[PDB]
Amino acid sequence: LSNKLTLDKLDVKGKRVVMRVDFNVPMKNNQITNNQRIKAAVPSIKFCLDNGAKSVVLMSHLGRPDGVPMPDKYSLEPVAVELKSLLGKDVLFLKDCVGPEVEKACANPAAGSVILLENLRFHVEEEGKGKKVKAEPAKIEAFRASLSKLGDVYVNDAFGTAHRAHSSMVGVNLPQKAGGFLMKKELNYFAKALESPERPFLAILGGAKVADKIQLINNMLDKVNEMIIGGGMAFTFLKVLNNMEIGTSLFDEEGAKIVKDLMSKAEKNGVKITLPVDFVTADKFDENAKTGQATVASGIPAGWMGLDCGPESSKKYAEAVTRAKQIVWNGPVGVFEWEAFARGTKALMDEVVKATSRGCITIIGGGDTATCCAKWNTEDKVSHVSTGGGASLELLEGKVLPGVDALSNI
Ligand SMILES: Nc1ncnc2c1ncn2[C@H]1O[C@@H](COP(=O)(O)OP(=O)(O)O)[C@H](O)[C@@H]1O
Ligand code: ALF
Ligand SMILES: [Cl-]
Ligand SMILES: [Mg+2]
Repeated sequence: LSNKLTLDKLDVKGKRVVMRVDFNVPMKNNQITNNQRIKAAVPSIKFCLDNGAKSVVLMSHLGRPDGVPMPDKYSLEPVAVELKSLLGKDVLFLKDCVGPEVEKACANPAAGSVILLENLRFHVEEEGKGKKVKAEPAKIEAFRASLSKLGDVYVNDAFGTAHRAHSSMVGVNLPQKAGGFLMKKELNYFAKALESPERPFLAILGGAKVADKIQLINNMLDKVNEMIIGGGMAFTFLKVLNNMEIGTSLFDEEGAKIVKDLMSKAEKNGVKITLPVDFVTADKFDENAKTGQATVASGIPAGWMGLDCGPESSKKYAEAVTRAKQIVWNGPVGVFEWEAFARGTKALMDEVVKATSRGCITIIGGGDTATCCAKWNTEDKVSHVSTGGGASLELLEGKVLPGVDALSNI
């Protein structure tokens, strides 16, 4: 960011600031379970308001609505309520992000107005592909032109979304496009932590986003010495390598095609892969599912999903943590939100905290994965908790993030 415009250098007095933030907070029963991401944007929002901004217009995605409006399930209205108490100022929530009324509402606001727009991904044009459909070029441009109308200057503080070349992150057309203080803070910490990692350097890759994150491993394999592939990531690997019965467990069809290549590469680079060997199983995807056990040998019965690892998996995971002097962890190794399926991420968290206390550099990142830290009160018991998960895995790969690359130059 050493040659991008940042917010400390952007005169905002009398200007309308349009700001990309990652307010993609975890939700349950329609309430926010962790305001980490909203809090982390506050310093940039306060700075703008403290420095004479006419308005701050805030925009984000929440979830993966895939280009269909879904106020029911993926509305940002709750974030607007939480943002009020953290700023101690009112937030005008708007029920759309583009179009004549959003434009009217943001055209010339009272001085100091903060406005939050609705979920960008209710419009196919943010990503723009969705549902199955490709966005139309003319309409992407139109959607991008609408968003650009809402401020005089642009700030991108959406670190957690920086890996995404979506319309709101890279397509806003204003003379001045500044990185915010959170983007700044996360990029510096990682440029430090990734410069000369302590070794063995372990990556711990779990979660639910298999299609996307399975595609990151190839470049990661050039950087790390060990890799835990757990959570929802494990089942593509285990079907291919062990012909394991997997049931309704998460599976990536594309990912499975390259699994043999990534294992060949892991070997060629001396990167030790630790995959799970037992499981807690579910009869459906529900907190109060009937539950069971399987090993890789037994397989998982048709009709059932693996939603946590078992105790023998926890033991292997612990051994990898014990050998590490640096850890980057994105993705829980089970569905930690539900207690029937939380023991394995809780045990792995326990290892990671014990590892930190004897000098291991521990870095946990992501919306859901940082919520592990909140839930077990380990936020100050590891080295760094980042608002980015995927964004951080893409910095580990050695990429310039598209949301950083689209910023103005000095
Ligand atoms: N089979 C499964 N299905 C759903 N979630 C699973 C899972 N296995 C583990 N998880 C856990 O993964 C969590 C999603 O994590 P992600 O968004 O991929 O990574 P990030 O938020 O960047 O750190 C989800 O909440 C569940 O607890
Ligand atoms: F859900 Al992520 F980084 F993939 F927070
Ligand atoms: Cl995905
Ligand atoms: Mg997540």
